[PDB]
Amino acid sequence: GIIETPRGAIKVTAQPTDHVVGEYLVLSPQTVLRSQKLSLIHALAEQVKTCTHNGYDGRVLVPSGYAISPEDFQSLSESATMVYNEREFVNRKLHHIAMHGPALNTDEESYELVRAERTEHEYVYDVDQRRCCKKEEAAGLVLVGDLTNPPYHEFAYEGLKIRPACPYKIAVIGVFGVPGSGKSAIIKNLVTRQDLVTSGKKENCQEITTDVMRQRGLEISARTVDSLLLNGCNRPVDVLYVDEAFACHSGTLLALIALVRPRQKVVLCGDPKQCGFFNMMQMKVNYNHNICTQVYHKSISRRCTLPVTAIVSSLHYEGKMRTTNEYNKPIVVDTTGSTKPDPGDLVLTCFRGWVKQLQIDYRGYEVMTAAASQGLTRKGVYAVRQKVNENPLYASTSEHVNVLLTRTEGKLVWKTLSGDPWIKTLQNPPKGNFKATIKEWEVEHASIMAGICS
RNA sequence: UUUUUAA
Ligand SMILES: Nc1ncnc2c1ncn2[C@@H]1O[C@H](COP(=O)(O)OP(=O)(O)O)[C@@H](O)[C@H]1O
Ligand SMILES: [Al+3]
Ligand SMILES: [Cl-]
Ligand SMILES: [Cl-]
Ligand SMILES: [Cl-]
Ligand SMILES: [F-]
Ligand SMILES: [F-]
Ligand SMILES: [F-]
Ligand SMILES: [F-]
Ligand SMILES: [Mg+2]
Repeated sequence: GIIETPRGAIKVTAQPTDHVVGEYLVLSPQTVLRSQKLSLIHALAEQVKTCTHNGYDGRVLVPSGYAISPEDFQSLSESATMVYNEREFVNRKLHHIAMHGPALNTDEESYELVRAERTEHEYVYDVDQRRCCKKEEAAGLVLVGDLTNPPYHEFAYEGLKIRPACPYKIAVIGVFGVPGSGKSAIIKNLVTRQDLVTSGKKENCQEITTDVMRQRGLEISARTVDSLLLNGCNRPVDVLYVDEAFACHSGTLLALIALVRPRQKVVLCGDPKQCGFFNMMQMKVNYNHNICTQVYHKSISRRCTLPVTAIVSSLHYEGKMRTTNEYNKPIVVDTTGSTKPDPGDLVLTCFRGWVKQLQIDYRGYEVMTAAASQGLTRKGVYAVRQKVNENPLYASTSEHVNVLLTRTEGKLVWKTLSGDPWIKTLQNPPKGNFKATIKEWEVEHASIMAGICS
């Protein structure tokens, strides 16, 4: 395609020969690297090849049709590129299993080559089309397993066909800060039926709609970012609220804003120290830029207990995080195992694979991963760890554990095996004065509400 | 059993 640089922006125009998904031009990494005027995303092209050909050489998607600021161009390119390559990656892996057989002894073995008419899986990997589809779209031999059930990677790919390629100019207020500090409370307190609430997290959506109804008697419908990107916005919007905004790449947020076209402003609420977006290819991310025109910070939690605040303040928030919660009972460590969950406890674990056995172990209880719980408040958390090893989700710096510990406003049980390195920190949280007064919180909050409403 | 997420 053609690439221009009208001062001081970048414009890519696709030509009739070009491979295009919606408004995004599909380019090979080398084509990007040959182009001097695309040098602002050469790090992206290099990162695409380093995680594809070595692990063609992948693809780089670029927004076309509009003069875009360089920073937005970078963000939109990187975000759309990750979606495209993740779909290719998953499908290529499935294609490898179907043609070369599974790699033992991995989870590749849990896939089954089956005839499309003899399976009951709703979605299916079609070996002739080289993509995942509904079972009734496939004819003959198909591969069936967890990545095809459902094929999120295909859903996200199809969403690229409607992804905006030109940022929407509007005020973007960021409210960032520590867990439990009232970022989501702001959305629940200010949302009107003329607004749109989105969330980077699915369970957080239901928490919002329920809390707005219970607290303000107002029926709203919060949607995930993915739901909006994958399904569009078919009504005018005054304020766009994005909760758990740091779970999404900046270019995804730009695409969401241009899809919604809010008439007044955008408010992003989030915490970069909690779970973000992961790339299954673990590509180095270069262009997750700040897109806010104003940024406010919250350092005082209302939810998190003193023992938990002491731990995550020290690990993740440079000791600046405090809490107004007076709960200071010790965290219960169970390696024996001497404990059972009480009614109302949220049962949490870091691994999706362990959720199955825990649901059986604790029928009637809420059970989910730490990552899926992000944004929720619970009276008690019953965390279970089935195995102790060097998995990064349980590392000391893990954002997953950060989220897990900060879900409770009171009791926390950590059920694990002896030798769990986390036991030391849990039974001996860092010392310090991590307590704040309610009015310190109120004056911090007032500064943010003054700026949001200004 | 390495984590988001559509209808
Ligand atoms: N005045 C208040 N404003 C906000 N939250 C409050 C207030 N009083 C008590 N809380 C409690 O603090 C918690 C704040 O959590 P939330 O808004 O979900 O935090 P975040 O979205 O910042 O993680 C809620 O469970 C709420 O019940
Ligand atoms: Al929170
Ligand atoms: Cl950190
Ligand atoms: Cl409190
Ligand atoms: Cl106490
Ligand atoms: F939080
Ligand atoms: F939070
Ligand atoms: F939260
Ligand atoms: F939150
Ligand atoms: Mg929240």
